[PDB]
Amino acid sequence: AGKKVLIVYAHQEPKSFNGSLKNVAVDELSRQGCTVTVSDLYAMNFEPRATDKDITGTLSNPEVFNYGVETHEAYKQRSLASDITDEQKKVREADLVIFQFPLYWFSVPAILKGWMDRVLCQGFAFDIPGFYDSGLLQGKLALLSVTTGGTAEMYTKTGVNGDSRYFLWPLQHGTLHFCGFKVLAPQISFAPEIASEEERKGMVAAWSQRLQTIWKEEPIPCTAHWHFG
Amino acid sequence: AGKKVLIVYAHQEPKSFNGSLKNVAVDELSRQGCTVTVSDLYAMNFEPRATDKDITGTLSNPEVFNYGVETHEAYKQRSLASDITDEQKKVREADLVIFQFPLYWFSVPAILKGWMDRVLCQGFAFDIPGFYDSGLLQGKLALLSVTTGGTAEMYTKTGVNGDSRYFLWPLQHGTLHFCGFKVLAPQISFAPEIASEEERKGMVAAWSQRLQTIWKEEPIPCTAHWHFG
Ligand SMILES: Cc1cc2nc3c(=O)[nH]c(=O)nc-3n(C[C@H](O)[C@H](O)[C@H](O)COP(=O)(O)OP(=O)(O)OC[C@H]3O[C@@H](n4cnc5c(N)ncnc54)[C@H](O)[C@@H]3O)c2cc1C
Ligand SMILES: Cc1cc2nc3c(=O)[nH]c(=O)nc-3n(C[C@H](O)[C@H](O)[C@H](O)COP(=O)(O)OP(=O)(O)OC[C@H]3O[C@@H](n4cnc5c(N)ncnc54)[C@H](O)[C@@H]3O)c2cc1C
Ligand SMILES: Cc1ccc(-c2cn3cccc(C)c3n2)cc1S(=O)(=O)N1CCNCC1
Ligand SMILES: Cc1ccc(-c2cn3cccc(C)c3n2)cc1S(=O)(=O)N1CCNCC1
Ligand SMILES: [Zn+2]
Ligand SMILES: [Zn+2]
Repeated sequence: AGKKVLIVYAHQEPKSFNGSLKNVAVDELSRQGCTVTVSDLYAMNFEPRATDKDITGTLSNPEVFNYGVETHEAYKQRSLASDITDEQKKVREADLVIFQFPLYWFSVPAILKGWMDRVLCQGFAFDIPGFYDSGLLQGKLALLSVTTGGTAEMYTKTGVNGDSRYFLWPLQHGTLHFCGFKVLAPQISFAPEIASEEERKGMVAAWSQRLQTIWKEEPIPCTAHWHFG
Repeated sequence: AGKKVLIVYAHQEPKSFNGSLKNVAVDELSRQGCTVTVSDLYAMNFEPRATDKDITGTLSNPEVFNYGVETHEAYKQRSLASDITDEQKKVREADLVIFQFPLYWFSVPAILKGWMDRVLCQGFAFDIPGFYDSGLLQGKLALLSVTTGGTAEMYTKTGVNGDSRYFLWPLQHGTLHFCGFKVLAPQISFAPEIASEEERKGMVAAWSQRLQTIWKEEPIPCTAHWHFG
């Protein structure tokens, strides 16, 4: 009954592997009757930089600019830039937020980092107190769907890149858990560039098939032991 | 001596703690006779988005855009955007790259993430087979000088945030080591916002004193065991 999904999507090319993973999610969730929204960050020319442009209205201290203080105040005063509040609107309504992106330097692309920096402000995504399990986005699900250049075998404890879960720590725990999300297990599509046509189609099909039962899943325990132990 | 240092600086406020840490490195390295350059990312309005605007002229394949391929070919063909090539010139000349930034979501601010995404391109910072110990920036040193909101206690293995080394893994290993940097021990100034006047000046003094002997330091073993063991 009216599950709402937000897909935050960070890829330049609609014919890319990320584009196909994004479209398959839109197709499959919509076929299920879910309500679906996509934030196509590149197509929006989404602003990634945390600057004083993000507050309209009088600054709590215009001689020494403190981004975290001013955007907290602006959030309560409703003087944040509208591109920020447009994203907060999509997030607040969502029951599940999916992040769809290629791994860039063991992390999200900078345009998606900027979305996190600027949308998840204090007052909206967390408060003091009110973080981790008491984060303000508690009750919501989050899911990282990431594609990588390296193979699965390279992302093992003994491979050169370390285990794949090591690079999920800042995103799943430092960010989503901190904000109160429960985190579903990541969807990692390893190395589509060198995968064969069969394997690429398989990776695409596993994502589609997993989405059919997405609402029946349990979140991971987002702990240091899950990531490192 | 005749050593060259590049500081890549990502803070909006000159009077900030990050700003003082940057000014102290300029003063201290300049006093020692070193050659100093600063990339003030916010002052430059540095572009964080990886887009087809990063290639000048016309594209290898304009109908399907692949950022990694196109920037690789653009670097070899000397047709990257000039803001990227300006930064690569400073890096190529530098014997040490210091990054000075507040921790944002267990990572770098998006404007600094964009620097990494766009400047450290294939053929410049790494290639096949040159990566990790044989990355193209071998011979150079790199150093993360990061400030946090959370205290040192919180960033322990059993505290709420986990070991601070957990979030250094994407930056130190996945990025800097991958490109061939030897990584100096991070400089972490924990929680200057809640620290007293005395501890804040002690944190600034530790940094200023460390810069007296920066060229004597041996790099860390940038391994998974250093980060998680
Ligand atoms: C700045 C930067 C930093 C990076 N850092 C890292 C890093 O730290 N670690 C790492 O591992 N990698 C890294 N990479 C590599 C990056 O993660 C991969 O290149 C990216 O994940 C690949 O997915 P894609 O959608 O871009 O590729 P695409 O090239 O778009 O997809 C690959 C092949 O996809 C086929 N495809 C598309 N749709 C379908 C379909 N429906 N069915 C079958 N085939 C299809 C494409 O047409 C093509 O055949 C980095 C890349 C860049 C640019
Ligand atoms: C978007 C966002 C995401 C964040 N994510 C995280 C996170 O994941 N984890 C985390 O721990 N924190 C996080 N933070 C908090 C952030 O890391 C800290 O607020 C930042 O590191 C503080 O350093 P600063 O330079 O901004 O502080 P400032 O406020 O500039 O410095 C603090 C106090 O510094 C005094 N000061 C300046 N110079 C001197 C001097 N020379 N001598 C003595 N005192 C001086 C200032 O005037 C002031 O009194 C986040 C913040 C934001 C905005
Ligand atoms: C471990 C790792 C880290 C970074 C990147 C990386 C960074 N990039 C920046 C711009 C463009 C590209 C294509 C890019 N790839 C790749 C791997 S990787 O796992 O895919 N790596 C394994 C060894 N051979 C090279 C490929
Ligand atoms: C672990 C963690 C993660 C994120 C942030 C964080 C995100 N932010 C977004 C906008 C503005 C601010 C000031 C901000 N802080 C802080 C901590 S933290 O370590 O500083 N944490 C310690 C316990 N009290 C709460 C703060
Ligand atoms: Zn967690
Ligand atoms: Zn390493």
